[PDB]
Amino acid sequence: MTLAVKVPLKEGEIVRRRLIELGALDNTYKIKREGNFLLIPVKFPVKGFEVVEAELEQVSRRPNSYREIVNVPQELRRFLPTSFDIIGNIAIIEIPEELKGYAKEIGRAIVEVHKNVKAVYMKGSKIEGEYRTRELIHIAGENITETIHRENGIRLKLDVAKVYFSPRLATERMRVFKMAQEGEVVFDMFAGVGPFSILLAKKAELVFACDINPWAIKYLEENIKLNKVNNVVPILGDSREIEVKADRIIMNLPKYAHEFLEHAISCINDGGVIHYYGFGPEGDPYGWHLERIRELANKFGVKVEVLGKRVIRNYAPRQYNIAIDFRVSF
Repeated sequence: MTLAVKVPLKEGEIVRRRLIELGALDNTYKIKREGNFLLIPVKFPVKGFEVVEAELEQVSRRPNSYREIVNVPQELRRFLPTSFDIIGNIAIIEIPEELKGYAKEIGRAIVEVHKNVKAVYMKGSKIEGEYRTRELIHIAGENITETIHRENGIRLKLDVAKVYFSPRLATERMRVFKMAQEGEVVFDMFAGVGPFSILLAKKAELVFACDINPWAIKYLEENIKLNKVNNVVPILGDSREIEVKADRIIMNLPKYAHEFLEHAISCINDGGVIHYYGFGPEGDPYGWHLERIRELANKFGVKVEVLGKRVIRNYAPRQYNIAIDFRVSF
């Protein structure tokens, strides 16, 4: 039972509006009915109404996140990773080694509270011999790795096992699409399945989309088809050995982009702007990258100036992922 107010039926909304004004109305229970009078739930007694205790049907908040798992309560804290990526209808979650034990019930939970997901995997390594390689251990749902993710008005066929992809960057992608001007020549140095490249293809005369992985190439071609784009050319190989010219460059490989800056500088016209993605230490994430980039400005004999320095997302530990947008003019 909870608190309520027995107000006649035709007098309902008046009271309701009145209580909304007082700040008494309680969203936690559904209004109950008696033939002559309703019973409006209140979070406290009020001066001008007939307060009654009543057994009221609580309204069930549909669960946000997965608080529906069952496992050891000690690990409940350790075990509930707070973020997981969901691309298309596939969900990928990083489970600690403390709770691999209950992985299946984790997956069973996710697919239950997210209608849209159909399968759930978990990131884990296989050990080849010397090197250790990654793989997605299936924990719940259908036995499918292929999904068509929806991002920015564009659909991306993807094998979430073969080609790498981060949906969190979606926002970031639009941010540069807005900075881009039409008629531009765009060079996606590291294109993936062209989440950047197609979006950008909506506003560019020509665009080259390159990647080292052939699965991302196959899927990029598939997306060129699926999204009705024709100003995109897929390119398999080391981006550095690709001598073309570009009005915009997109270096979305933060781990190593600092290597490719040299060739980035090499492929730019007077107008050209370069978006360069990198990793930086706490308290000076831009410092080194700006040091290197200014030096390169001297080397190649061009003048660079910076339009913006940002953090697209932080690495899980103390590391931060940066995005510099600098325009080069000779």
